[PDB]
Amino acid sequence: EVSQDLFNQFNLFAQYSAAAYCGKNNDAPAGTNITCTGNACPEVEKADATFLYSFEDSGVGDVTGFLALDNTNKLIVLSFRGSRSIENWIGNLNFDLKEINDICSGCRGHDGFTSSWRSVADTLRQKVEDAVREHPDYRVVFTGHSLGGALATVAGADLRGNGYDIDVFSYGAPRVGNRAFAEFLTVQTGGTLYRITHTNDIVPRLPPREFGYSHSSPEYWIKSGTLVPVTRNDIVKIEGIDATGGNNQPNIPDIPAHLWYFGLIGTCL
Amino acid sequence: EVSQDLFNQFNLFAQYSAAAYCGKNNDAPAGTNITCTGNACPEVEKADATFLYSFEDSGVGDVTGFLALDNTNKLIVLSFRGSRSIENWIGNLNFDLKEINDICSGCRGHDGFTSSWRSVADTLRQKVEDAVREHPDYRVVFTGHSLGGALATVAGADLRGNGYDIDVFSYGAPRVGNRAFAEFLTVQTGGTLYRITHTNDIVPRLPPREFGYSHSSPEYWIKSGTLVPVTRNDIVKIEGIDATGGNNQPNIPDIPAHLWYFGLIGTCL
Ligand SMILES: *[C@@H]1O[C@H](CO)[C@@H](O)[C@H](O)[C@H]1NC(C)=O
Ligand SMILES: *[C@@H]1O[C@H](CO)[C@@H](O)[C@H](O)[C@H]1NC(C)=O
Ligand SMILES: O=Cc1ccc([N+](=O)[O-])cc1
Ligand SMILES: O=Cc1ccc([N+](=O)[O-])cc1
Ligand SMILES: CCOC(=O)CC(C)=O
Ligand SMILES: CCOC(=O)CC(C)=O
Repeated sequence: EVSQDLFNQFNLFAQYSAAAYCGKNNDAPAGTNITCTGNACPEVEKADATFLYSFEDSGVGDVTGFLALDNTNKLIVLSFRGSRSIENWIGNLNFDLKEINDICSGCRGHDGFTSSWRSVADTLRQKVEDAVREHPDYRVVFTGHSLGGALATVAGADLRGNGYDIDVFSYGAPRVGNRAFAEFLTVQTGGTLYRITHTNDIVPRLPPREFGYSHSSPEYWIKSGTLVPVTRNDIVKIEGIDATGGNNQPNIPDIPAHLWYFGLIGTCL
Repeated sequence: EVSQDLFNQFNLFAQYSAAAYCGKNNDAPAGTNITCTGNACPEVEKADATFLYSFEDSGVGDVTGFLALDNTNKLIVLSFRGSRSIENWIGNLNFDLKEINDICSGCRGHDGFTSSWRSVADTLRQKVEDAVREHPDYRVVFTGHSLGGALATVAGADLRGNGYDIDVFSYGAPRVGNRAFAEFLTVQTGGTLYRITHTNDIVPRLPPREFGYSHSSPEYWIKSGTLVPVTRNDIVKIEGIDATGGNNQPNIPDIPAHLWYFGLIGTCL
């Protein structure tokens, strides 16, 4: 059981994370309303939310996502889409840890995520600041599903410190880094990382701890099943780096559980 | 507000329609438990439910589906899959009538449906009759979603009046034939047709009716949104051939609403 308010935020950013796949903005100009196909993001449509910047297949990693102003909730939101085909993207996933000391002292992190962010990091950083300046009063939030979780977590760990909190809401994110990097995220200040996982979603179970990866604490763990609605009572905060009895159990994982975070995500009806 | 029990029947049959797509049926051995991926058919899995006869790409409209034995609910259930990819099925939808006076005289139903049915119709009626025999007190139900709903609602009228009732539960069914057809379906005894609709589903609005199609009465019409759970007070009974106030209304149709009948249907997580 989490608090209602936190349960609301988790839903909200789950729907901003879903809008990265199902909003209509392939080339949608800055200022237009954020709407989705398939009722993927109704809490968003109900706010006065608009794009500040849409992006797609950008830089080295072919990153995709958008920047939203939310007047109703007073947020600036950076939402990163996961992979367009999660099953293949799971299958082509290398386990290669890299040196991350530009971010932190002795932090190992996965090579492709660290890589993709840097490629776009400057062009987007510039674009948060501009809005953070324009609406100094609004909470910055980075969020994302799946790959998107990874990206978001890494941009957040990377752009904090500059005098405005960045909160991160991740959904079914993969492990990002080595136990020190984990540690850096568990303890880092300038914001909170909210690491959300569902049941035996598999993506969070990768890469394996037996390739040295760890999970930043803490974990918010959705127990209710696939296709089941979520209530504040089905979420468990699990304390402790690489803890177990959350998602991190030695039962068999599942891919459907990964596309069910407070509703459909990773896909579009 | 439908009754609790009819509601339970709606759900269960929705789930048998969903199992057409998401079951591990392929051609599995008869007597295997029925199970689905993606939490798609839990009420089926809860029941002592086992395949009797599987089929894949059978006859002259690659009809796919299964025949099931459910000792818990006392059912013999024939469930026909709709199209493997629907939007592509909708696009190439041929609007050609044909005559099937061997069902009702002066009746003309969609050539493509009747034609795929007839081609497999024997082999199945045998398989059903077989199963009615070893389980005489079991209720025979035909079910389906979308073009599976078509086949079920046709294999219906054709196989009725041979001693045994045949209920038909259809979910987002297209029109299947001419107004002569509507009445025969609307009045026919020894089995009642529960034609279920959601919001603006597209598949039920085709064919248009200016190709010469009408709709049987009554209509059961789910008024709750896409990705919203259905309660009893979200279902509305709708009467009169081709009446309106349900799916059949003048607004824009949606593909997504077609994929949400009590849960996810027409697609597998
Ligand atoms: C955008 O939404 C605002 C308020 O949230 C609304 O007033 C306006 O009509 C919308 N624009 C369009 C094109 O719907
Ligand atoms: C099939 O289900 C029955 C009861 O519904 C159960 O007793 C049996 O264990 C199941 N078979 C398998 C292989 O799970
Ligand atoms: O976050 C995914 C999601 C799925 C369905 C819905 N919904 O429409 O309720 C919202 C969000
Ligand atoms: O899956 C539960 C269930 C409950 C009632 C019925 N019925 O009464 O038809 C069928 C299934
Ligand atoms: C092969 C999976 O497709 C993609 O990678 C798309 C993406 C990275 O967003
Ligand atoms: C559009 C109908 O869907 C199909 O079954 C096409 C196929 C892969 O054989």
